[PDB]
Amino acid sequence: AFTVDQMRSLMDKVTNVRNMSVIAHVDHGKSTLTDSLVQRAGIISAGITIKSTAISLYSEMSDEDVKEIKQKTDGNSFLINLIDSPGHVDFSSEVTAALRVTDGALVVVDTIEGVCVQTETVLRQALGERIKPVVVINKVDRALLELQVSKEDLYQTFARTVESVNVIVSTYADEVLGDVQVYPARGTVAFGSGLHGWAFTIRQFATRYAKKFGVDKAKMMDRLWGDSFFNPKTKKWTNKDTDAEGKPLERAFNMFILDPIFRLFTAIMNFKKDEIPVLLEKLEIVLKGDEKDLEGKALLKVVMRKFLPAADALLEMIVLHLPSPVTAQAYRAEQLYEGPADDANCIAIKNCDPKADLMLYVSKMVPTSDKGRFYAFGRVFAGTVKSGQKVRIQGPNYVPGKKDDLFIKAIQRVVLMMGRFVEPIDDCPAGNIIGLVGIDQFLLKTGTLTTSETAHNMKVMKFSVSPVVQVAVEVKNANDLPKLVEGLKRLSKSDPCVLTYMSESGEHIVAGTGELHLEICLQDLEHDHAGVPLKISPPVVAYRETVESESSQTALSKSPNKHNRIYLKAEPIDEEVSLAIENGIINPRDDFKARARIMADDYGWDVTDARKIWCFGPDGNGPNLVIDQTKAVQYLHEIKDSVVAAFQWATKEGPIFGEEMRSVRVNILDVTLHADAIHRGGGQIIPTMRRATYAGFLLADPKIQEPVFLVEIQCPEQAVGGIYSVLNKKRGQVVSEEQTPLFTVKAYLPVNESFGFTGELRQATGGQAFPQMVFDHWSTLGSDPLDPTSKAGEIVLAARKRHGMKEEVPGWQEYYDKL
Ligand SMILES: CO[C@H]1[C@@H](O)[C@H](O)[C@H](OC[C@@]23C[C@@H]4[C@H](C)CC[C@H]4[C@@]4(C=O)C[C@@H]2CC(C(C)C)[C@@]34C(=O)O)O[C@@H]1C
Ligand SMILES: Nc1nc2c(ncn2[C@@H]2O[C@H](COP(=O)(O)OP(=O)(O)O)[C@@H](O)[C@H]2O)c(=O)[nH]1
Ligand SMILES: [Mg+2]
Repeated sequence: AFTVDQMRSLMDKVTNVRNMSVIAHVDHGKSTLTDSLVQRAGIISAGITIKSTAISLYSEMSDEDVKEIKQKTDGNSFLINLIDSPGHVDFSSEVTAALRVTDGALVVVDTIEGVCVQTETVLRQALGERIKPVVVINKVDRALLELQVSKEDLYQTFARTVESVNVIVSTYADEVLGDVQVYPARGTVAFGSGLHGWAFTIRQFATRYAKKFGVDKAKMMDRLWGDSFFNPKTKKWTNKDTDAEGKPLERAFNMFILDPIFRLFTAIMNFKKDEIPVLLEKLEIVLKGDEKDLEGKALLKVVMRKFLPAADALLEMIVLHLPSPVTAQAYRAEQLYEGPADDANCIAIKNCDPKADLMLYVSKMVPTSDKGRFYAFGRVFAGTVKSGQKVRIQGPNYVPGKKDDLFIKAIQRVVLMMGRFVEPIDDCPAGNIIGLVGIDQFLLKTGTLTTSETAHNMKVMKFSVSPVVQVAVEVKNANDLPKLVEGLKRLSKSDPCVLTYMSESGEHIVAGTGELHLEICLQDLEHDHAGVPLKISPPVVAYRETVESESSQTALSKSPNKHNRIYLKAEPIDEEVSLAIENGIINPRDDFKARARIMADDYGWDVTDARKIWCFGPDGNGPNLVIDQTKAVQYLHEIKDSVVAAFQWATKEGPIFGEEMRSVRVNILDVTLHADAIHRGGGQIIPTMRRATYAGFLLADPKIQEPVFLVEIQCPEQAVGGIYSVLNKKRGQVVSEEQTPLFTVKAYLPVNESFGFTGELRQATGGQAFPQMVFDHWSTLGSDPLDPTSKAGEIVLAARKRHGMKEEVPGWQEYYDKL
């Protein structure tokens, strides 16, 4: 319990300050460990409440300990800011913001589960902020009580967990920081049980056995970990796990640190009442009062807390190893600062100079009980902030030249953020964490306060600006459609970054910048904008139905009358030609002569075939054609309209599963009609032509084509590797890798492989890659559309079931009428 004066005095010696947080996978004990720290060293002031965002700890080290600190120290008192970090670990920017205001981290790892993805994710983000890590292998009690594990097994488990961790560190830590790996012998690894309240470092044991083995602890802690053995027979320390005779030697870690602990557990839990007093006496543990009566776990919990208080182990690593702001801001300055590295503000950050202009980073806005008011939480990197001080509030889009996001206003009050409470203070110098009241309106989320007109903004969060996340929206009650269509308009108008359009398959699509953005949009659309139950789902992907080769044999079909017959074959239309039709070089209404000259001279077509195209389809202009190759059919001219109409019908609804055809050419080889027009009416010939077309189609090695996106991704070099990793998992294909900004990888990504892509990409690039996608072209899947188990077939079977059609695709024989 300190007074505002004591706190302010503590905050002057930033050399003795430690800004850090606890990194842990859910359930690994992050909470009970901080409760332990708070109960042991928490600080409290000697009716407005807030959400606990940070806690202050106080610690004193012995004069000898302080000498061991490899960094500028002023006295034996230390102020530790334990900063709260979100629990969402998706490489989110909320987490990055929280870490940004810290310099060191206490990483919690489970004895049994070891390092899990969640752990790797926050640690990776932390390393990206040049944060120094220190580890605590937690839940050790489980291995002793539940699993009955042996000393060497426990050792091995510890060593493997430490290795897993230093793999992540060696991979993502900036080489400029040197070796930021963790070493038990150097005291950067603690072992214990946050629930039982005990933990230790090799250092503490070295201190305990140094003055006992007649050796300095520097020598002792190297010997208390890894391959160091003490042969009681020779009384010597060696690095060989066997003696001269070759007999097995027990590792020093097991023999001097684990065994005493193992013996305490075994004796106390088995009620060996004549073995416990001696063991406790030897370890110099003293039970007082009612404690002398405890037994079992109760006695154990109490004995271990006295023998190795947890908080003590943790505070030791924090003070001795985690960097102070002075130490850290020296190598973190440039990243933190967007401006010039030679800039006056950057230098003030490197020096953690309290007399320079203000450079205060706003980490986030915290909820208070002061009727809808949010206090700004952050860290003073340069200068000192004062109550009633005129400062310059610069949002995420501010630039020294423009007046965007700029907001000059006085800071109403500077408060200490102590748990759920606040404490008004007059000022706060560089190196400290602090809360600002009165910044609510001008800043929401991150920002940057300065007292210099030149001041550049501190590292801002990079956010997506492309509608890469999209879903299909539909009313649960058909009659509501009008409100939905209206709601989308209202939604679009209110949000610049939101996009809505109708898909090729007839679904309303709503797309957002990121998953979160899209979620707000859908919530607002459903609740306000449209105000009606909406149904959300992955947009249906549209496909095309084409042929890979000519009909293996003439297609023959007759009319209902059985009097008329059409003979035809289908063949592929070249992509360049389909494209030419789709894009305007070859047009439905152009003069057939000039068009045929182009198709023949420039595209390899036979000019007679070209001069004889009867129509394009579907809709009279699609990339499918009917060419007349008949020789002496008498009443040909009279059935033309029926044939054309049937084609518009056939190309609009393919026989594979009802999708439109594309790149399909149909050659009419011959037609036999009835002499009297009354048996050659459209009602007779339209079905014939459609039936024959479907047959020629199916006889031409049918295939479906899928939509393919052109995806453009901006990101930093070291992250590019994740891009290729994801793409390869999604039938992707790289197109171009260009560039002294970032990189930009361009690739083709099948549309049916893009649902959730944005998520898997941030996950594979540590949230550093930013996707952009636009429809590019159609691609023919080589697999059999009629084989329910091939890639194409699965897609066809899913669409058929979804539409209530029979599963089996009718084969060509179903449309062929034998002579
Ligand atoms: C500017 O934003 C763009 C990009 O997001 C992208 O080009 C997107 O693509 C939409 C699709 C466009 C394709 C062409 C019209 C023909 C095939 C169409 C698609 C159907 O599967 C592929 C993509 C993704 C779609 C379905 C799944 C919605 C498309 C559609 O509109 O149905 O369109 C919007 C407007
Ligand atoms: N056996 C054991 N359980 C623990 C230990 N520390 C925490 N737990 C338990 O693990 C669960 C999650 O703990 P908590 O501190 O909330 O973890 P967090 O959510 O990651 O912060 C709770 O049921 C705890 O009682 C420990 O050292 N040993
Ligand atoms: Mg917790």
